[PDB]
Amino acid sequence: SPEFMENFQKVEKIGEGTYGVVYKARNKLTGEVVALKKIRLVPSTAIREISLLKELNHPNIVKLLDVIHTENKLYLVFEFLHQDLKKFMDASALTGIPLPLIKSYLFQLLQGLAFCHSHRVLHRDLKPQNLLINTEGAIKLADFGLARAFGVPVRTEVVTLWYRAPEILLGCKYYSTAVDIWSLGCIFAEMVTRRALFPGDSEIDQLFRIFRTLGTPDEVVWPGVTSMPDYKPSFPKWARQDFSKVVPPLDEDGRSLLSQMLHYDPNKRISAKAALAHPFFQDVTKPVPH
Ligand SMILES: O=S(=O)(O)c1cccc2cccc(Nc3ccc(Cl)cc3)c12
Ligand SMILES: O=S(=O)(O)c1cccc2cccc(Nc3ccc(Cl)cc3)c12
Repeated sequence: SPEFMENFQKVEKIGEGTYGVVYKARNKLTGEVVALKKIRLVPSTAIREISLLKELNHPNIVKLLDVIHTENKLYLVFEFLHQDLKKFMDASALTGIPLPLIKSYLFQLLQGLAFCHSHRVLHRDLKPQNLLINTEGAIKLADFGLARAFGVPVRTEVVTLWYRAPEILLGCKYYSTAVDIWSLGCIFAEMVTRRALFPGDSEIDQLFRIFRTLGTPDEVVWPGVTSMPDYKPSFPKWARQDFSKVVPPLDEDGRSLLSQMLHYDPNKRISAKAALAHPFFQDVTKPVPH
């Protein structure tokens, strides 16, 4: 103490992220491998949200070990992890992730989200590449979306659209913790089917792909939807599709949970805390990935 960037030896780039390149590095003093994020350099609400995220200590949130300030630079020192759910799904495309691991990962992500949400922290940008996994079966939240959400002046892609809740796409100013449950519901479906649920290429295309699968919402399904800032009565009217077609492998317990996570109305969408008690998790275990 203090640590300096000279105390770290770069090993390899371990991928990109909302802040560009992440590096595997080695502490020359201790031998510990870590993951380093470089942030090139803030609104008052943004400082406060960063402080809230720094407060969080949880098994399912990637552990921040240190923050090193040098001139224009911030170097975030994290625990070393180097697999993520997107890379794991791609390597498992031939066979699919086994259901006990799907259940375990979904359960843990709900635990991490429940913890964030009770501390007034939202993720806002949940996607499979932001979800880090280790050898012992844990999965962890990372690359929180607060820089673009709170106008942080830091350098920071259609993949982000695929997991965006419909109340965001329709312009809602004061969205809620429910946006994270939507994203996780999409990831749940994607683990099961081995394909992204709503891979749109623009905000309107994302909306139309959602509508084509879940039905065009109306006031009966989603009170207030037709007055949302970007709602247009010219939207096409699609009927809802059966989950036997949308997520063929799921049974009624899985379809029940997924339908509650993808509820149009954010006020009716299941909370993270409540989803942990869903019957789907009756037999949840902690398997190790291969
Ligand atoms: O609070 S920090 O622990 O430094 C911090 C931790 C992680 C990410 C951060 C992203 C943006 C600004 C941060 N803070 C900060 C405060 C003062 C100065 Cl002069 C420069 C930067 C971040
Ligand atoms: O990188 S993260 O994986 O999102 C992350 C994960 C876990 C704890 C974090 C604690 C404080 C800041 C984090 N990140 C961050 C980076 C840049 C900005 Cl401007 C704002 C926030 C944390």
